[PDB]
Amino acid sequence: HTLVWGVWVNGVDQGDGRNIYIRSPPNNNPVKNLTSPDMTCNVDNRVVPKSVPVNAGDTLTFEWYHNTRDDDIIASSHHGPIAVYIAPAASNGQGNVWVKLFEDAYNVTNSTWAVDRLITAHGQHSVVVPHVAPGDYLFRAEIIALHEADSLYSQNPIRGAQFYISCAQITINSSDDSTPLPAGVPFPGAYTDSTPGIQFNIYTTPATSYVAPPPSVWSGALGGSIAQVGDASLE
Ligand SMILES: O[C@@H]1[C@@H](O)[C@H](O[C@@H]2CO[C@@H](O[C@@H]3CO[C@@H](O)[C@H](O)[C@H]3O)[C@H](O)[C@H]2O)OC[C@H]1O
Ligand SMILES: O[C@@H]1[C@@H](O)[C@H](O[C@@H]2CO[C@H](O)[C@H](O)[C@H]2O)OC[C@H]1O
Ligand SMILES: *[C@@H]1O[C@H](CO)[C@@H](O)[C@H](O)[C@H]1NC(C)=O
Ligand SMILES: O[C@@H]1[C@@H](O)[C@H](O)OC[C@H]1O
Ligand SMILES: [Cu+2]
Repeated sequence: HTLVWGVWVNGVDQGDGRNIYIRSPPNNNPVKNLTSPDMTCNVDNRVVPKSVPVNAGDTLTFEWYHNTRDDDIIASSHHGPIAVYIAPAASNGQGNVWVKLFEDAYNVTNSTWAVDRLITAHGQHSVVVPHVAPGDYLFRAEIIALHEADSLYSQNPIRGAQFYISCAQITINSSDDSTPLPAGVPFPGAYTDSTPGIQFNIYTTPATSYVAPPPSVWSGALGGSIAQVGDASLE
């Protein structure tokens, strides 16, 4: 159970985004139904009044929280991967439009899942804004908690992988457009019951055998990290 409070750009807090530049749902409940329209941007997908201005090459940091800002972030039981997608805003997230900019699942060196490191990062994870056309975009951050992912929701709706999905409205002002955005995947649609990484047993299968769901990260993506960029207790 987790939500996005807001974003930072190049280490500068853009302020509370909830229902303002984030298409915030009403609470921190997970999405579990892989075929629902809630998979696109969570249960309250509507245009909110502001979009955060960035330029290509900027560092865009999402900041998650559990109940209040900069708390325990998300229960430590909720091991799993983190991904970030982008789509043009004119799509409203419909169609084959979501392009993956970032994926982190299990780090063999530190023996930690993305979620574990997200907690340590005080909720913060970043992507570098790609050199796409200037314009309005949706950035879709997705945490997949795997503590009940040994079962399929479609078979047992008490269990299943849990998706914590947040869409931010971002405007890219300056960019050379050196890597035009390609077409992507649909949400819902990309993930199905037989997609790798959706059904998995984290208690008995080594985390080193986990494969995150496709699609793979786009070759135009400029990377990102799970790491604190700013101190919420100061600003
Ligand atoms: O010993 C192992 C068991 O622990 C494992 O059981 C899972 C433990 O986590 C359960 O999910 C909880 C649901 O309620 C949330 O508030 C908690 O944060 C979650 O941890 C899950 O339902 C159990 O299957 O099974 C394998 C054993 O080896
Ligand atoms: O100079 C920046 C401001 O531009 C920034 O304003 C953010 C931008 O993104 C969204 O529109 C949000 O609603 C605004 O508050 O705030 C931080 C400041 O340093
Ligand atoms: C999943 O959502 C789809 C599309 O809205 C819906 O038809 C189906 O009833 C849902 N399944 C469950 C178990 O709620
Ligand atoms: O539903 C509960 C939610 O209110 C809380 O914020 O996180 C734990 C959940 O079980
Ligand atoms: Cu939860």
